[PDB]
Amino acid sequence: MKYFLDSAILEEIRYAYENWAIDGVTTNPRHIMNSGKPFLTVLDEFASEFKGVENFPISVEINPHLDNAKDMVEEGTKIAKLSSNFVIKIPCTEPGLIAAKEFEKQGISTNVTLVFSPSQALQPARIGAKFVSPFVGWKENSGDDTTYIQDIVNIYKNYNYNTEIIVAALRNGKQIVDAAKAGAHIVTCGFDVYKESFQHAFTDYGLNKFRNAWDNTV
Amino acid sequence: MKYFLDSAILEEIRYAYENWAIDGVTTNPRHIMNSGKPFLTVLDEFASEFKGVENFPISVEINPHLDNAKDMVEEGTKIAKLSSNFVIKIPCTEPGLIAAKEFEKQGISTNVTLVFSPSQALQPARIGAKFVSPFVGWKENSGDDTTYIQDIVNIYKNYNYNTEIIVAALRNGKQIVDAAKAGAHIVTCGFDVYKESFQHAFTDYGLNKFRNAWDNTV
Amino acid sequence: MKYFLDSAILEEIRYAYENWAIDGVTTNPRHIMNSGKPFLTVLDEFASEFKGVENFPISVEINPHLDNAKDMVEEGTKIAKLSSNFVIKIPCTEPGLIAAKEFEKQGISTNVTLVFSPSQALQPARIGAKFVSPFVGWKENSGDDTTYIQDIVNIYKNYNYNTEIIVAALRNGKQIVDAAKAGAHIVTCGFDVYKESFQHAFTDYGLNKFRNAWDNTV
Amino acid sequence: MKYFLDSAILEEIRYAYENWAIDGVTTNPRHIMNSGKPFLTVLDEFASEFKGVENFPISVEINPHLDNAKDMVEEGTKIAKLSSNFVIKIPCTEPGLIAAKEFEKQGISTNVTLVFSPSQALQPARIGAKFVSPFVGWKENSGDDTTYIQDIVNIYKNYNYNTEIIVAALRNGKQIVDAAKAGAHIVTCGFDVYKESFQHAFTDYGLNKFRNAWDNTV
Amino acid sequence: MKYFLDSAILEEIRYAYENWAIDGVTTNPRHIMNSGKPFLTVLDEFASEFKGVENFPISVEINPHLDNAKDMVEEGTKIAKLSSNFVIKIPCTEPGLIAAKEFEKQGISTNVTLVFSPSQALQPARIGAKFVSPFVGWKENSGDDTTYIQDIVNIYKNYNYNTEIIVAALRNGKQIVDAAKAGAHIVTCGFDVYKESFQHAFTDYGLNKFRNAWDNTV
Amino acid sequence: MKYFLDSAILEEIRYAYENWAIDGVTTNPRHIMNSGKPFLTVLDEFASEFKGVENFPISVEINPHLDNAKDMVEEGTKIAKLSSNFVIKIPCTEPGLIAAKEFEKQGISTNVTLVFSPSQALQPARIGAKFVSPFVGWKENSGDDTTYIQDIVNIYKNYNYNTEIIVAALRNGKQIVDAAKAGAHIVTCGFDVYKESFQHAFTDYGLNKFRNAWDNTV
Amino acid sequence: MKYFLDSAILEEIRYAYENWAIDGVTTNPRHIMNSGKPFLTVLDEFASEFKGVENFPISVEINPHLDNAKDMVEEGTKIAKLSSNFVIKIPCTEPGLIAAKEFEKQGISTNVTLVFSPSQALQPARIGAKFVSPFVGWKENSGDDTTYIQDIVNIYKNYNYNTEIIVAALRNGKQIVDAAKAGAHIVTCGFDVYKESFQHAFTDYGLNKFRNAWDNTV
Amino acid sequence: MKYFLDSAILEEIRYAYENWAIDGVTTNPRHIMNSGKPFLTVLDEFASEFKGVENFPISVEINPHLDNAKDMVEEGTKIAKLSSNFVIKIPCTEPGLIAAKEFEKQGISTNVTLVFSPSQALQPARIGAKFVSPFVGWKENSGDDTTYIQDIVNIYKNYNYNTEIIVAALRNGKQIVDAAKAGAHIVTCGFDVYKESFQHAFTDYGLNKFRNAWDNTV
Amino acid sequence: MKYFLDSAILEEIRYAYENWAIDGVTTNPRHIMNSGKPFLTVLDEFASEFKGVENFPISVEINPHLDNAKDMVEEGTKIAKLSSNFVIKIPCTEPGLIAAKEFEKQGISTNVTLVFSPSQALQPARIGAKFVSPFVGWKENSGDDTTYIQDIVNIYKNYNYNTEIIVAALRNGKQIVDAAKAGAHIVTCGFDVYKESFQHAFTDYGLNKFRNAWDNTV
Repeated sequence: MKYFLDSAILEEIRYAYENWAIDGVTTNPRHIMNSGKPFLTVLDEFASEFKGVENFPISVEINPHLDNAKDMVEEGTKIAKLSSNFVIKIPCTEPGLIAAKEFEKQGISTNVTLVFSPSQALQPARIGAKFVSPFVGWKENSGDDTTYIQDIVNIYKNYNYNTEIIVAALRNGKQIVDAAKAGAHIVTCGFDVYKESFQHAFTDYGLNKFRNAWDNTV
Repeated sequence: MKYFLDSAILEEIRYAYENWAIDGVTTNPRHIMNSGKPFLTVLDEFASEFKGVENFPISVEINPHLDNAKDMVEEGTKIAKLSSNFVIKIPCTEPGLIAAKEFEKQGISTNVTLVFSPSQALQPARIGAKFVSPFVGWKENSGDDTTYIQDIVNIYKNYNYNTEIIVAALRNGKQIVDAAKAGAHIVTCGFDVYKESFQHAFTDYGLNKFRNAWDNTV
Repeated sequence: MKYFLDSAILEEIRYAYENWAIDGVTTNPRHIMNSGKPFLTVLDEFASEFKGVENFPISVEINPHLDNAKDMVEEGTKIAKLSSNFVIKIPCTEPGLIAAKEFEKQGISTNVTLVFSPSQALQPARIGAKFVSPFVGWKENSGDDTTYIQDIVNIYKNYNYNTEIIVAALRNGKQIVDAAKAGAHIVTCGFDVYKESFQHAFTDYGLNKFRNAWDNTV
Repeated sequence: MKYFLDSAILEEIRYAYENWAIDGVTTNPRHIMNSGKPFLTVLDEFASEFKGVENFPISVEINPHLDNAKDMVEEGTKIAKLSSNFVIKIPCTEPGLIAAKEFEKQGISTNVTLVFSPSQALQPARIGAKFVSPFVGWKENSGDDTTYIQDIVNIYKNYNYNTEIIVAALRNGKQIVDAAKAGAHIVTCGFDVYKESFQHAFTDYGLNKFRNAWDNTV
Repeated sequence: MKYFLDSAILEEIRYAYENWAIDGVTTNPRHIMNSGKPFLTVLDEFASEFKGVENFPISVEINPHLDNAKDMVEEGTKIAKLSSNFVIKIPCTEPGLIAAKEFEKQGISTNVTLVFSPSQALQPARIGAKFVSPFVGWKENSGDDTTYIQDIVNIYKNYNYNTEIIVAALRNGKQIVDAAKAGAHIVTCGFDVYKESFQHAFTDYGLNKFRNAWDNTV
Repeated sequence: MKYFLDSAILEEIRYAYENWAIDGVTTNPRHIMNSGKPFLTVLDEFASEFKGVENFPISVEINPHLDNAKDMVEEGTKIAKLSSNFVIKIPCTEPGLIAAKEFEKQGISTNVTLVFSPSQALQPARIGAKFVSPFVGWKENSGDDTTYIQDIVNIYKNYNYNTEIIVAALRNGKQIVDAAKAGAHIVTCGFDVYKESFQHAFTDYGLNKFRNAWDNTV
Repeated sequence: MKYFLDSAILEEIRYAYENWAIDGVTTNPRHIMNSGKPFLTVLDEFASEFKGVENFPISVEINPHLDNAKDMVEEGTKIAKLSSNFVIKIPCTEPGLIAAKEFEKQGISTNVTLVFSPSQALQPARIGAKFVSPFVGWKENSGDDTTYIQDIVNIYKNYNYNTEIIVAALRNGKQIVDAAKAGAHIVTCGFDVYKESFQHAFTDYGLNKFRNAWDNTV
Repeated sequence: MKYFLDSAILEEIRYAYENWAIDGVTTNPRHIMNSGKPFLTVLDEFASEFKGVENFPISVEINPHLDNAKDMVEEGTKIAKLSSNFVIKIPCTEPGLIAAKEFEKQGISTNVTLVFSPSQALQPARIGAKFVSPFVGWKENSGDDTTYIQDIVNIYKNYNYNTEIIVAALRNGKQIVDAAKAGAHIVTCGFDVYKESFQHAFTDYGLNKFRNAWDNTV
Repeated sequence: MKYFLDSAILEEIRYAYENWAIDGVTTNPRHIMNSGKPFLTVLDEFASEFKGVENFPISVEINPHLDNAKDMVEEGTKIAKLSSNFVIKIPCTEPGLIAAKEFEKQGISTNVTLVFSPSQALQPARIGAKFVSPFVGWKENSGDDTTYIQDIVNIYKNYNYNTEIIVAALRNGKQIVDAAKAGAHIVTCGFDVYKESFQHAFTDYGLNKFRNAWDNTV
């Protein structure tokens, strides 16, 4: 399973890469907004930080106001020319799946994002998208279940698709264990979701019992 | 999974082929009727539109009044001589499965249509039909379930049959996700069923949140 | 099970009431639009057609542009004063569930519509809404499953709620059989969905066999 | 469970009533055809045979060529006036469910027959039909499963319907055990299906072992 | 659950009644054969042993060569006149279910035996048999499973039948636990099957551990 | 899946071979009886009809009165010398499984028939029988289920047995779909069971809709 | 659910009764051995400690060497005369179930212990034992599962038995949660099994987070 | 599946080897006791009967009183030197699994018997025992289920163990079908369990129908 | 399956290695405390006892008070230099998974212990830990289930991880059978848990029956 840091903060991207062995980084217009830095700045920093690093995908969403596939291809071609690690993130919309097919034909890796059904996930796979990001957290906040994730994993496998599934909007380590149990390729999560997922109360209860024993021993 | 456009309109066949990457086109006497054009005209246009295109099957149903396998073989041989992309569609009837066996022996690809049970689907497979079209929508309109589709997929697989299953009469993207979850080879659907299957409300709710963030960012 | 005609056409409402024993009528801004008649006209006709008829609920949606619960209560109080059979249909929105609670406190029957999750269905029940309309067809068109309907039925039953569930956006008789198998109180469907649900090919195949026998008999 | 003899032969109806305790008799235009006697004759014999017998329903199908509910009501009123044991059998068709509602309103018991889906079974229940006959054998002969029978039983029970389900077209005692396991009220079967259902090879193997023991005993 | 001793030996019937609280006794032509005593003798002893005992059913099979219901009714009426505890055991055969219906109409308790299917068990219930004995051991010896027992229990319960099910041919206490888990009313077993069913190795292993402790204690 | 015609009539064997592509023919003493022709005559006709045809097994049962394995081997050796397509059918009896082992050792193909349990099916496999015929229809007529067929298929597969399973006594196309869903190698059925299995009412309802469209089209 | 302390130490019986609200106390020859006190002494202390306490059962096992039901009845009558809270514990053995039936007939409450199967549990219920103790821990130590406990609970319930089930040999709180999920009446456990069952690491992790907050608050 | 005759009688071992193709023979101190012949005699006969026969394992249990692994190795080495077909049967006890490890290291095939849990079966596999005999009948006689057999088969398979599982204490052909459905390698049964497993009542009912037809045929 | 002795006592490690074929030894600060010997002494003895033994992993936990990954790497490098059989055991904590990644990069085998969730188990696998020890007993003592073990096994397998799972805190042989049924690589248990797992009461009951037979035999 790959662990992609869903963050636009380079202090958290640097830490997770050196200590948690993250395999990539995903960003959205909301994360770059919370960065405080301007978009092009965040990109320049990400391009230099991982200049040589190979096999480190950095998903970067194009202008969300774009409505024409041709305007999404001109904007994503420019962003993709800034670093070989950059993967253009395109919304699962009529003009975003037409633009993702043209991009993939020109050899520009694309991450069809905002997919909330297995029918919206199959077309990105039929056009050779490098990544497809099915969202979980958003649907749950509205009281909807998310075992459409297993369907996408099973469909992708049954039809031998190379598109890698990035379960997104993950909020806890139990949802990371649900994606892993399904067979999802990658899971994108914030720095704190990953930190807490590596911590249990019984590990602290157990370490106190072992610390008491060590002390009562020569 | 293959996406065959269930349409006889060449404006929708041209669009779906260039933007959605459809893998084929299926037609029935009802779709050619709604075309407005005469049958032979629709065929001439389809033959020229995809003259060179290879691996683009165009299922064309013969006279539905035909009742003798010999009259169905003389009519389907003529239609098949109009284009190498044409696949003769024959009803699953005593004289339609005798005519589909003779056709397949002469090397004319056949699509045994109007199959509504796994027992009606097995004979088309025992005679080497190129395609078998199990219908879903019709049975549902009368209050009948359609998990006989999984049976056909499982039987075809267990006995290593080459016949490709084309789930037909699909009306929504959830039925396209049911066919994909079963392992069906192809799904034939109208242009609008495919368009809506690529669209979700949460993609629009998500694009508004990302459009607000992009705006509140330098 | 109750059969509510999802139509604003009084030729279809009159027929279904006299021949199919419909138990009510649901309408939305889209059905009144397709009526061709102006809204207030459709209402006057519905009010006179069922002037005396008791226990015949006629769900009528208020202005969809309304955004304040107070503006939705002033508009729905006026519509409700036009007939005792009228049930104000309100969208499941913050200001639509505040307006549905005030309406129900004043004794005006309300039908909280556009519910697409069991969490959105529970609040309408916690405020004493007369009806809650969970939509099926829309979610399916986008490739989403709808067994959240059983959850709502089970929750409503477990907590002894009086709110009656009206499964909406039904498109076939198999979806009417799914709602009945779940235990939904009412199912709202168009005139043609109900007509086809009462017809099977095997009834026609069987009637031909019985018509041949009757003829070969004195 | 009730055992209704699906026969128009009075030698088999007389035997089954005196030895098997049949609870009723169902007939169709095909069984009266195989009787050899003319229809009105079969009816006169059935009317006299069970003149006084109470609680012995005798389902009799009206002219299968009838297409108007008014012509089906004039024909079934005449047949019903021939004996108080006669139950008018009407096909599940638009004009047959309109005629079954008028009949039930006039107090004439009706058996809505040729039902092959749970959606076609629910309307007969919504109009107060005395009996609804879901067919099994016919659908199976075409390779279709029949666990729509459990759905009808469950729906009827969930909504407290009084209509009694008569599983029809039964061909073996295992299908009688399937109907009983579902909770069907009545099962209609031919004389030979009932005879064989009461016989097992292990009963004969066991009776030979007990006959040998009896002989080797004083 | 009732425990009926499947034996014709009065040393085992006397012991099981005073120590195991057996609720009845079932016999077959094979058990009376192994008794060594002549049939009428075994009956006289059983009649005197339980002369006053009430609610102690003693199932006694009539001549297994009998083939006419009238000859089975004359033979079973004589046997039934020998003791009020005697229950005539009749094979599940055409002439044995006709004879069991006449017997039950005259108030003579009957135990329709040699039933090996749930279809053969339903008719005995439709005629008011006091007991129905579904056999298990015989079918298993030939490699057949026996979860038709649960079907009979469920059918009997669903249709509120008073007939009590006596699971017969039981050979081990696990088959007694299978009948109890199903809900069977009575289980008939040989003396040794009951003795071993009350004994476990872990009870002896446990009693040795408790005997060692008792000894190492004042 | 192989389709073996369970018939001794050469008009039906000739038709099914030329139009349905039957893969073999099974016969029993009852089918040769209904042929009207004497046994040796039926055999001579079958031997000439398929003189050269290879891979066309013709199962022929030996004298059913035979009780010694040596008398069954002398009778089946003679029948097998009449044609290379003939497969000696032997009953699953002590002397029939001893005779089937000797036959298979001499290279005479055998079809161990009348198998009604998975324990009776395993021995035929342990002796290298070419075919094992588990019967379904007979057990069902007595109210018994038949999912012992899946057990035999699973056992045969788990232990890599070459014996081919011929599900016999099939009466409908749903039982042919049950055998195919299990993984049975061959299914033997009468000519009419195969004809009806290839026909559905919805194919006729669909062909009428397509015939109306063709007519309303130039 | 009742919580019976499986202990013969009165410091732990006194604590659990005043702080955990134990509903009873079970003892075995092994627990009295580990008490250090002589048996009769432990009994005198238990008799005085709960002299007046009503509804506080104190299970006390008789001499484990006893082999005759008459010697077990003379020993258990004496022990039962020492306190009205004492319940004679008898092993599930031929002579222990004969002695438990005589005891229950004289009105002396009995706890048939060392039961390791649902067949050994049913007889104690057929003789009116006050308690039946199915052991879990012992069987598990040898690698055996224990979902025979649910069978006993279900059987007891299906046949309306008053005998109360005391799941014994419990070693952890997950086994206490398994007995409660099954529906067992009582669970007997050692003092430490109960203490740890009331403690979780996440309660300590949570109390540290709440202790930090309380401190950073006025 | 292998069929090992659980017998010490050479008339039954000779018959089963020549007619049923048994693949081996298992014996226990109880079967040699019932032989009537002295142990060493039974061994001499078995050694000569199968002197040359290869791949015919003959399991022979050593002195059951042995308590030291060294005394079990000296006794089993002597027995193993009497024939190359002999496989030393050792009980699953601390000193029997230490002796089975030493035996297997010296190349003496061992059959660790009296295994009644999957935990007792895993150690025999961890030491390279040639055979492990999990007992079924004994546990069932005490009311215990035996689906620990599937666990052993699954564990053995998951960890690629070569030890062959011999399901023992089998009493009917349904238990032979349970072992085969699990995937057990061998099943050991008495001569009569195997004979009855090859016989069904429906084979005799079917042979009577075929004998009547043969007679009514020229 | 590997059997690792969870003990720091060399009398039990020596016995289990020579008689039970243990494949390794795991220790924790609590086991070294109960050893009585000082830590460095236990290590020197373990280093000499298995000086040459290859493939015998000896898991040794570092100072439990360590809180910095750099202090855990300096302490575990020293311990690892004492023997090539030693595997540094590190707690699943932020600084323990950073230290386990550095250790594994330097070629020092690590056993990430105190893992109580499948999310805490995945990171140890993403950093190439040699072993991951998921604890069972502790969670159960607090009333928590442990089928997160199957999740870890399935995740490890789905993503082809080489990390070997050591199910720890095992207290009975049924928990050893649960780990084996899941597919866990190793199970660590105390000497007594392993001894009892190899013993069953039915083996002693069976050995008494075989000892009685041997005696009644020449």
